[PDB]
Amino acid sequence: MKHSLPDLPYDYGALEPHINAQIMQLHHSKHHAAYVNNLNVTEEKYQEALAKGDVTAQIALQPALKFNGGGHINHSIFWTNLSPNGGGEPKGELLEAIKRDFGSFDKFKEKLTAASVGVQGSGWGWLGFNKERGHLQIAACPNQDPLQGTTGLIPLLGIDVFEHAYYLQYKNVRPDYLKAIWNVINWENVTERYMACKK
Amino acid sequence: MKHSLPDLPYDYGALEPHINAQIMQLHHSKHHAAYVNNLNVTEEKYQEALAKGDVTAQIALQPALKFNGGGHINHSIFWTNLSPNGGGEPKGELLEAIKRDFGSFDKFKEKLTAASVGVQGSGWGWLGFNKERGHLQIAACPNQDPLQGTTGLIPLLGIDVFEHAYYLQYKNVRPDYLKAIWNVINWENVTERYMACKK
Amino acid sequence: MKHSLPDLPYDYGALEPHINAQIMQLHHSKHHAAYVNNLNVTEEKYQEALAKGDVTAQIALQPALKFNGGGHINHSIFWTNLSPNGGGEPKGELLEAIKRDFGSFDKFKEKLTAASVGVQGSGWGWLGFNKERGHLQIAACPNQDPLQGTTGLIPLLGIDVFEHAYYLQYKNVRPDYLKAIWNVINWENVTERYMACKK
Amino acid sequence: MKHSLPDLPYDYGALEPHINAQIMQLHHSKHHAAYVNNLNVTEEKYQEALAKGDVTAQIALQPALKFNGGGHINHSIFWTNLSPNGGGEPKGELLEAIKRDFGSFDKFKEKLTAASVGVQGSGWGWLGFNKERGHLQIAACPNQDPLQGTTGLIPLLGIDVFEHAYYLQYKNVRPDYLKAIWNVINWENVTERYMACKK
Ligand SMILES: [K+]
Ligand SMILES: [K+]
Ligand SMILES: [Mn+2]
Ligand SMILES: [Mn+2]
Ligand SMILES: [Mn+2]
Ligand SMILES: [Mn+2]
Repeated sequence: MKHSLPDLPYDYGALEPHINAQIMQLHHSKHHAAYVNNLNVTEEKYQEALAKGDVTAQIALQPALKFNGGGHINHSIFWTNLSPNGGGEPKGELLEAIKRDFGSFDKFKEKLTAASVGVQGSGWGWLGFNKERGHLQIAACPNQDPLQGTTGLIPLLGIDVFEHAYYLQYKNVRPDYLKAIWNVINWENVTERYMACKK
Repeated sequence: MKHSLPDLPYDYGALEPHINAQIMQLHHSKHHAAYVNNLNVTEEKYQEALAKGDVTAQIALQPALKFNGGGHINHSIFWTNLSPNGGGEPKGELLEAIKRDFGSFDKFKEKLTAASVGVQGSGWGWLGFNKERGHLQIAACPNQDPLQGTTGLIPLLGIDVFEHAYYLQYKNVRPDYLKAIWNVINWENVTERYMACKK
Repeated sequence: MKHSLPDLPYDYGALEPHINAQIMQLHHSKHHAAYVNNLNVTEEKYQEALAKGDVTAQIALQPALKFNGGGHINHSIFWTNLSPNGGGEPKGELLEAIKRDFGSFDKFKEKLTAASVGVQGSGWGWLGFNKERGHLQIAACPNQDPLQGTTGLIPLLGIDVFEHAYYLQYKNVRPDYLKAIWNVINWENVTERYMACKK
Repeated sequence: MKHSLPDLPYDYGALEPHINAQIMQLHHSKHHAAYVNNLNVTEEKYQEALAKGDVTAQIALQPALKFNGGGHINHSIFWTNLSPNGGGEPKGELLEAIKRDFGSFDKFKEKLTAASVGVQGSGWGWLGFNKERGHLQIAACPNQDPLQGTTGLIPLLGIDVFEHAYYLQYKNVRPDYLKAIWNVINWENVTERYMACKK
């Protein structure tokens, strides 16, 4: 069973002017394509090392597995977290959870923006669900370290703050990118992920 | 005593076509300027925390100090490591050390390229001098972690592989950037740093 | 400011049989004494580095500062978290918060035990207060990384799971140490720290 | 492949008085046994995750795999690095390499001691062989991070500085443990590992 690059759910220019078409095409067709391919190569090497009991080889593969596997995990969620139909505020139970856990939607936006801008180097800001506590939680992750695999939190909304996610359009001004991306957040998808967490 | 942003030793377009003028101007006047300012802010906070014996505050400042202080250290070296008069091969004792420690100049280039391309996320590749062993050594550093402060090796030549160092021109293809940068390496400066290591 | 080794709030054997006297004496008079001594030396080197603008030296000193400074922070709290008059359950608002945030006192004990037993290598388990969220939160920290300095959470109760905290008595069986330590938790002190977090 | 706890090449008391029998028995029959048991369980979970394409599970298993897998790697080498017939100095080409790369045997001992005493928290000191450079190299590793899997260096001689390696006998005084262990270094084994590195 081989991982595959999911198609983007919209056209490359569908998020303009907030994220331009050149970024979207590079981010999906170059960056994510590389994560998927490198992940499949690493998984095959890991299976061979596992069959031989070569623990040294398994451990040597860990950085590539986490970076490319995390890349596949994170970007697969990210594309569904964005939409030309996005923006605005969520509704229903997700909005009530946001108000309850963060005070208000705007306070939530400030907290997730702060986590995202606060990443030094490459990384991600996340809104997650803490299954044990039964409430929302914000965390930042370094590089491609994925949220569920490294924290146990269920990913609801992720913000990529690798420079390749914004640099062509916003250059060094990452806060301008964070300002723009709220306009294309697919709250329908974040709600779907949130409702799946509760039963 | 306040750290200051050093002027670039050449014009913004002096490294074209290998690194374009837009990158050089952003890299120096935006990125490095921010490292210097954030470093001075962090040092002042650290002095206040030290005077109060607030160890919690000192430790909370460590990520900003290492990232921005390392940024200042690394980029101050980087600008002198590049030159419109660069390229080619070093001469004299540095060239002999390279041949002795790495086999050949081309083998050295392969090793430093591999360390630089191998950085997952943001970071730097370095040629350093090991004072204890009295020979050259290649290392990679994550994010802005500076070479001497984190490994003890004396920096001779650094390659910035943060995406902001290349993305506008080379997009995702970091190996194309590594290929181009050999044309502007200031071997006169790397030789100066190397000869200072020996006495 | 010259940090000092705090006097223990009880004699070394006051926590027997749950933590034996030899451990308490070594832990305070050798391990914590070393954190304090190393912290003072490192702080003096940082004052010198700041006066010279030596950023390389500041960064090279960071691991010693975090390990010994964190050691001083963590153990100063730890001694006050324990008492010969301790054990049992908290009362009042802290007990209500524990039931609310973790389900029950017994479930809280399972969660903090699991976090503490789960540390691979040296580290700490913590019950903290999240000031932003206004509720309790459990976290683990590697090595001596202090809770507030690295996470912002306010420490309420810490469990040292460095091997020196238990090995002489419990050897490799860290779970037996975790079970025993509940008998000497100073819930009066933890309640004080919790009430200080609220207006 | 089901990993197994290797038999010790000697009885638990064979390294006395330098490492006492209680430590050796605990270290092998409890600590290393646990690495093996935890490694086999984790490998089975990784086989299941690979079959399902569960990348989140693969990444969540990485800390346990590196800690217990590294533990298995490191301790399997460690037992062979020690002997009741050990101590003294190596001879032949290994001794020549030590004098060449470190100045003298005594200077090498100082460097490996300093690296081992310098580990903050749990970890290992190593003498390794750098295959690319064709010479000896000293490195420290955090926790159970194995030398070859994380650095590419081939392990020749390892010094465990987890507290369980020395605490029962030497308490906090890790330098006394480092001085004593030179009396039981199996230089015959280290020489074998060194000669295997060369054509
Ligand atoms: K009691
Ligand atoms: K002997
Ligand atoms: Mn990305
Ligand atoms: Mn840069
Ligand atoms: Mn301790
Ligand atoms: Mn061990």
